Amino acid sequence: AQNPNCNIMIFHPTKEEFNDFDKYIAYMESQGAHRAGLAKIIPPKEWKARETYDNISEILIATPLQQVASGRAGVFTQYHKKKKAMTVGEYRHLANSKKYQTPPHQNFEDLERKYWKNRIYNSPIYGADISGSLFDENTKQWNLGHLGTIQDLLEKECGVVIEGVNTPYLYFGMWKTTFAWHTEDMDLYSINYLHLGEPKTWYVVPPEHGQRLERLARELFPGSSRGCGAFLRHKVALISPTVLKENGIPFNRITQEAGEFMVTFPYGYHAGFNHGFNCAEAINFATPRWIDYGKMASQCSCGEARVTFSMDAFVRILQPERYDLWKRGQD
Ligand SMILES: O=C(O)CNC(=O)C(=O)O
Ligand SMILES: [Mg+2]
Ligand code: NI
Ligand SMILES: [Zn+2]
Repeated sequence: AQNPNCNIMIFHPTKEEFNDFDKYIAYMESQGAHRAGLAKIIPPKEWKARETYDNISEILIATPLQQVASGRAGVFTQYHKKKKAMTVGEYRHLANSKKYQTPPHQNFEDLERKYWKNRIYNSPIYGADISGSLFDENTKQWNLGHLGTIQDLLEKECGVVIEGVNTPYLYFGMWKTTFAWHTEDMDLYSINYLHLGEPKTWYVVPPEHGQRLERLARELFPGSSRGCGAFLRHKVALISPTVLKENGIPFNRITQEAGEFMVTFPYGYHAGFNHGFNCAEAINFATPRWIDYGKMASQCSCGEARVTFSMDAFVRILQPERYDLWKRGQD
């Protein structure tokens, strides 16, 4: 069995190997990359996402989100307070202000220490989940707006045509902006490109051990667990690496830098934080190997998770017994 310790793997495809996206994901899996839940892909030196980032300041962040924490430094939840609209140029100036900017630090490990010590005492503002793309239309390789759609994959594998669309999302971050522990909708893959700015640190639990994270989460967030049998779908709970280690939960960590891709694999729980002002683009995708994960994915039906239009068909076709309850939670 390849990668039996479930380490995060880093790949350096050549320009020739960068042509065929599906083939390269399958290659990474042949080497055991999925066992980690997360892989890094460094693009060939010949490749670029677009020519420059000099003309992005007028993008609008319609609903910036202030991420307010509750709990203790290593075990906390966050809620999202809506703020007034602002442009990316305005948000960049805010991220660089004395109130929000990255503190002085020695290296990524010192900044990680400072994150976990101090995150709860601040409320950073995240420009998340903005439909759109920063890839040039002429970029033909690993262009996250030109991937094969999940609806087409389900049709190819299973024979059933379904409604829905699959487009990318932009994320504008600042110091301490946080992504809570989660797997993707329907335990899909995700791919994330860091277009510009400061790094993003990731934590991930191997898919084979995801239920160990779920059991810890139920212990640590006992009111939330009574409320919903899949409350990590709410995307609000944080648990630090120190707490994971104290509780014996297998995990790994890695820092993504500008110009690098990350892929999350089906049922790979992940969480993390941004180092300073940055912009990322991400999208969900599927392969043949996903179908069995989609059929077994948990679902939130309490009403909290609320998701896109396109998840309806995935539940309806892959999980017909669960459909009626899940749809009630959507309505
Ligand atoms: O970058 C973020 O805030 C969160 N991203 C992801 O969870 C992802 O790409 O799967
Ligand atoms: Mg602009
Ligand atoms: Ni994700
Ligand atoms: Zn729920």
